[PDB]
Amino acid sequence: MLSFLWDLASFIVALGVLITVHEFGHFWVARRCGVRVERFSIGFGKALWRRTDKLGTEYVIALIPLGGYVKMLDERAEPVVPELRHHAFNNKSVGQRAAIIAAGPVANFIFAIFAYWLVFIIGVPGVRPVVGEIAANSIAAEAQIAPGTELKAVDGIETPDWDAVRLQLVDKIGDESTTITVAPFGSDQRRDVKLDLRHWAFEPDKEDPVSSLGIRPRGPQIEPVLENVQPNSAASKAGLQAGDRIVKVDGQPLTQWVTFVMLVRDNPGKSLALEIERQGSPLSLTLIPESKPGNGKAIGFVGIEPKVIPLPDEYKVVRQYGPFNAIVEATDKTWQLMKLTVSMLGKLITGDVKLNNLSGPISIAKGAGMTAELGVVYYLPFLALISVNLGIINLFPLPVLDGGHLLFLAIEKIKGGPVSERVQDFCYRIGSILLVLLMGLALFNDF
Ligand SMILES: CNC(=O)[C@H](Cc1ccccc1)NC(=O)[C@H](CC(C)C)[C@H](CSc1cccs1)C(=O)NO
Ligand SMILES: [Zn+2]
Ligand SMILES: [Zn+2]
Repeated sequence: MLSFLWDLASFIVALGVLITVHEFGHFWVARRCGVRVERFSIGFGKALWRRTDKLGTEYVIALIPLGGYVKMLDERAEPVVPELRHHAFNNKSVGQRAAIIAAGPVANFIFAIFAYWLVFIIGVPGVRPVVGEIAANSIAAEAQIAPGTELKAVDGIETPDWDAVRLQLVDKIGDESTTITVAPFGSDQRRDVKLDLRHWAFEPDKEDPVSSLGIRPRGPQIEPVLENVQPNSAASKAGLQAGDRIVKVDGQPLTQWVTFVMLVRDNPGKSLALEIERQGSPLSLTLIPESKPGNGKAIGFVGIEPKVIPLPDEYKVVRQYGPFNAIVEATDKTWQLMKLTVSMLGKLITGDVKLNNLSGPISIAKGAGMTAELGVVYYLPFLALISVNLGIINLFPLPVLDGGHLLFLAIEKIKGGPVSERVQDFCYRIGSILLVLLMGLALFNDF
């Protein structure tokens, strides 16, 4: 309960913000062009929050947060006073109406710029792309890549952190090989290696592209030391205190923490003989894991948070700039994201990216919950990414979207007159049908 509520709240706030910024771009550019905005609907369905401005503009918050619109003044929808005729949308030039229509996606892009600028002003952390472990017989193992190597670039594009590395790796789906400029950590002697991607197969929704290459990044190391023990837990009833060191679990010494994790998760109820050390004194204990609700089966909990040692700050990057520099870098980052979304849609259409791994609203909500839990410096880039996505999928040439408006408007500009009398209407309805079908298919592949 306490988790799903946070997820839904973060999802609703993210939606609200993005809808508001798109419709605000629409409304601002429209009002500046000289037309009169009537309704500023943020959401679909029955309205809940209606307010009226002095200029007659009605701001409306509805209940279905999966969209929104801006109702313009048009002679093709209501009878207009002879003086308000030039305040109508249809009585404007093709260029003005095209700008008013394109304002929305441009508003989303500008919101992404602003989010990344605010993040750069406040600063976003990051880890250097340094390999810690290499899985044998993998993509990177066969390319003469040794542990302790700092990735410098992917196909020439700079990769200062693991995030940019994954961002460039996902852009190589469908390719048979890729080129990575690497260097040992410390020495700036660059070297171009080539990863073979012919038999490469991974789901971007389920698999980390770094691990898909058999690469583990160097991160904070978990050590078999108890940081704190929650009260009224299995470890608390087992006699474990803060600062204890798990040495032996069921006869064999404890080498990794994932071993203890799997032993607690796959063995609920059954005892575990723990030989530990407390203040240099060896002790024996019997840990009986509980059985809290899990996914797929019954998982076991003990209430132990291990002690993690963060990797040295040598593998840390601070990405904060000054105001003007932050503006420049945010523009560059959002342009990169736009080009990457273009290439990703191209990959999905060309036939090498399955549509079943698409971002579904429940997955979007879980990601929003996780990000909002992580803080603001993570929630803002998430909002910027989803804003770029929304702005770029609405500029898609389809009758009901802003892009279809721009398309029919350009055809009117060339032809000298609106495309269709009612020949459009049968596409106006079919586009809404296709949008509802796409929404349903996206919701179903998420489930
Ligand atoms: C989550 N909904 C969307 O992303 C749809 C397009 C879509 C539908 C289904 C699947 C994928 C994309 N876009 C919009 O709702 C735009 C609103 C922005 C702020 C998101 C909106 C589209 S117009 C209208 C459609 C129905 C009544 S009014 C717009 O352009 N206002 O200026
Ligand atoms: Zn006037
Ligand atoms: Zn729009």
